[PDB]
Amino acid sequence: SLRILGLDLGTKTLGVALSDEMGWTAQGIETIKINEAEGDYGLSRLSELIKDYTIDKIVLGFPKNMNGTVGPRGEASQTFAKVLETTYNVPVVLWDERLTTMAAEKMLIAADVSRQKRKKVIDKMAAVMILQGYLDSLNE
Amino acid sequence: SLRILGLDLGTKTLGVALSDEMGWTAQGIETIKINEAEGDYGLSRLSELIKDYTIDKIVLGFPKNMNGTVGPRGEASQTFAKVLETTYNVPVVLWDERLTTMAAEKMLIAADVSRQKRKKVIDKMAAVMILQGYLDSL
Repeated sequence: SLRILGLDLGTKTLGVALSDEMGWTAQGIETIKINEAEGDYGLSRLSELIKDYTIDKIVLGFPKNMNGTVGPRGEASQTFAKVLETTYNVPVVLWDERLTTMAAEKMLIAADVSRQKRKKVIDKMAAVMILQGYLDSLNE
Repeated sequence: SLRILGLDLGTKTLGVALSDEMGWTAQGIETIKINEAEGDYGLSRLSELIKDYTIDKIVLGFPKNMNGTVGPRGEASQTFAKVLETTYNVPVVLWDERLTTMAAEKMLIAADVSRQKRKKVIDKMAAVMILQGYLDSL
């Protein structure tokens, strides 16, 4: 079926999430290890990851601007959105509505998660959160 | 400074959240043990908890309606909103937007939190997600 891909671009990791068949929940697929310094954006693995699915849209975590101004991570993300769009010929949506990193931290502390596990999980789950927030917005 | 109260009415608990001094983020205060079968909605305890603050709006969790129809919980909250509003002379918002319940569940499952603890934490945070839902709407 058609699925929406969710992505989180980092310096060292590309987070990958996929919508379920009903477009209700976001599933984690993988955290692609990548790196800008060599120009590694994780494109080859992404392509393999999605050849079995049919993706009609890509949602990409996009850092908030500083009141109209784009920062360097946002600049790399916008360039990556162009890359994505022109590589897969699907609409690419910049998105930031999700359970926030600070809400996650608070609730993780409330669950008694140790400081190092909190960091790992918050880093691991950014693409799932971005995609779930998008899907939750769409389902409204 | 004026604050916005967030509420989660249950059958035996009343979840209480309070906005920051700044109007941007919701904070958890307590989960009031009440007893709706006895007409104990925790009004007293509530009032005591908010006598130092000056509230100008209350955000109360409301169940979405199924094609304009709501269950026993919705009847209880809809009514509860009228009581709060006329009791405190502050506008009461009925919030029926979905919360980040499933996102929280997923993040807690990734952190290896057990089923019993996830349930407790998510129940604990209802008031805060409701209030947060609203603050972000403004």
